Amino acid sequence: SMAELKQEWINTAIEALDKAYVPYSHFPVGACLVTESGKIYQGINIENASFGLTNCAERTAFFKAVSEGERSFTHLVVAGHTPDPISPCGACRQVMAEFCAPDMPVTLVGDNGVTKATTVRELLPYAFTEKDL
Amino acid sequence: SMAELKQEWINTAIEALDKAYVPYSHFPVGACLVTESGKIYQGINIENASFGLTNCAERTAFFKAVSEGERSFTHLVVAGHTPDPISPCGACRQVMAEFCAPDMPVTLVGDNGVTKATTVRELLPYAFTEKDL
Amino acid sequence: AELKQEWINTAIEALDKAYVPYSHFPVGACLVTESGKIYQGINIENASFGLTNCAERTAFFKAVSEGERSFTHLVVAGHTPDPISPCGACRQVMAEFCAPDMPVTLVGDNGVTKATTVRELLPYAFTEKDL
Amino acid sequence: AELKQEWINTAIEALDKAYVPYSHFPVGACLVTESGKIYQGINIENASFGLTNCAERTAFFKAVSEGERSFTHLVVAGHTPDPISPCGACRQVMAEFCAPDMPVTLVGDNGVTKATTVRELLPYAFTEKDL
Ligand SMILES: O=c1ccn([C@@H]2O[C@H](CO)[C@@H](O)C2(F)F)c(=O)[nH]1
Ligand SMILES: O=c1ccn([C@@H]2O[C@H](CO)[C@@H](O)C2(F)F)c(=O)[nH]1
Ligand SMILES: O=c1ccn([C@@H]2O[C@H](CO)[C@@H](O)C2(F)F)c(=O)[nH]1
Ligand SMILES: O=c1ccn([C@@H]2O[C@H](CO)[C@@H](O)C2(F)F)c(=O)[nH]1
Ligand SMILES: [Zn+2]
Ligand SMILES: [Zn+2]
Ligand SMILES: [Zn+2]
Ligand SMILES: [Zn+2]
Repeated sequence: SMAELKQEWINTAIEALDKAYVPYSHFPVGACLVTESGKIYQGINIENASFGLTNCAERTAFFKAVSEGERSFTHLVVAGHTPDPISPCGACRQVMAEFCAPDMPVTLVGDNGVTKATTVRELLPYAFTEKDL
Repeated sequence: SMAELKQEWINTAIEALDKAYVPYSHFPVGACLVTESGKIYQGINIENASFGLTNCAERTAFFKAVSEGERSFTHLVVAGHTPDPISPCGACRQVMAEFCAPDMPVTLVGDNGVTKATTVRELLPYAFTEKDL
Repeated sequence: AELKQEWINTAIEALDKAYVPYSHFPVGACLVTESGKIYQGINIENASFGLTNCAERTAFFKAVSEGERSFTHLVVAGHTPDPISPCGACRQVMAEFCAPDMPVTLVGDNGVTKATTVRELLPYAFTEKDL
Repeated sequence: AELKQEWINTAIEALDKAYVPYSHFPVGACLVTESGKIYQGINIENASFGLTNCAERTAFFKAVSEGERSFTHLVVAGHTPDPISPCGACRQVMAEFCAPDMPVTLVGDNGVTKATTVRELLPYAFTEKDL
């Protein structure tokens, strides 16, 4: 079922918290990006001594997937060690809008099983696109 | 009046379109960031041969203002040569959320006088903050 | 410095796989670990140009996400008359994860190449030591 | 290379002005134009670390937004035992707007300094030539 699959994706994103490279913030974030073909891509945040070159977990998952030729995504899970479900930052929301349909579901996870259901469009309303370039 | 001030800010953002450094996209964006003290900061997008080091007009305005000690913002105008009012990208929305109140008004401008009224919260719902760091 | 044709092939083959709808300027990377495992990178652009990710960083983000921490070589290729140059942001990510002396091979069109290292590309590198 | 105390003062004074609630690691910059006009930079962090902007880039974004295109010197200061090092991203922005030979002065605590140039900090610099 869709709910049982979502729990395996949640597990993938939560396990990513243990793989994060965060020696400066000590704030791990995990992601599970799911393709239309069923393949999952796990993302971690990856920091840099120069903070601005840090890459978020959500973007790591997209860059992994897109590098393998993936262009059709059906779900994204993001997890954090947070009392409420973790929130993707605006930069990640913009990468999500580049590759995903507006109505693609996004599940946000925090500690102690808390979750929030949303979509790409709800996280980034009136999204900037390539339309006018 | 608030509406007459908003038109001077709109003019500032539109004039910024002529100052943009966009030799690669040729897509200028202008910004007018207004402080509680009445001071305005004009932003332009500034590209780099390595595209990822490009800085948006909205962020240029914030970096100018914050570098002068500004921490209290009351309005942001963003303008583009676009048929509908220009949309700030997610990265800019995240910088807006760092420094602005959720309900701070944002005016988006396109060509031929088209405008859209919104706020920091509406552009970036459920915003990620420093709360859990 | 050792240079395997597989590594060159990995970086050049990536040129056809890049996500570059805005620049049409593909960049390819092959990042090699101590075990010999290879990670291919492509540049991945965004309608907001400043969210673009370079091929070199894509390769590092892939490898680091799989737990790799020991790198022995990086090949970078472009469709360029001289060997392609990694940008400064990529050089800083390379310095995060690689030894100063780790070899780097830069490739352009028609077989032009240039051999260098992490330290030569980023002298007097900024590190975390004073944070 | 000419070095004015005003420029050093501008970069060091910026250390007290930085927006660094996450690292508490301030960086200051003084960017000088041909006309002698100076632009002060600070690093400006973000709760999402990857949206942080460096002091060097803040100075360039300020100057370029005011129409400046001719730069003659960059001073960068940190509270560091050795002169602070610009990160690779900053070096790439410097290469966008500065001559290869434009002088750069790096400053640390207790008056330690190091003189360099844009080209020495970013050898074999990537440019727009093949786009
Ligand atoms: O959307 C987001 C927002 C933040 N993070 C990570 O939080 C830490 C502190 O910023 C950094 O390592 C990070 F990369 F920004 C994500 O992974 N995704
Ligand atoms: O929010 C935004 C989104 C895009 N832009 C600019 O559009 C051009 C094409 O991406 C680039 O120069 C730019 F910087 F990204 C902004 O200025 N602000
Ligand atoms: O070091 C580098 C420098 C540039 N590129 C790519 O060139 C295009 C134009 O900037 C963008 O798509 C890109 F990502 F920045 C790399 O992949 N690596
Ligand atoms: O070149 C550089 C390298 C780092 N910094 C600043 O150091 C802190 C920790 O990375 C961040 O606040 C910062 F912005 F990246 C600069 O200002 N310039
Ligand atoms: Zn993010
Ligand atoms: Zn933006
Ligand atoms: Zn790069
Ligand atoms: Zn920097």
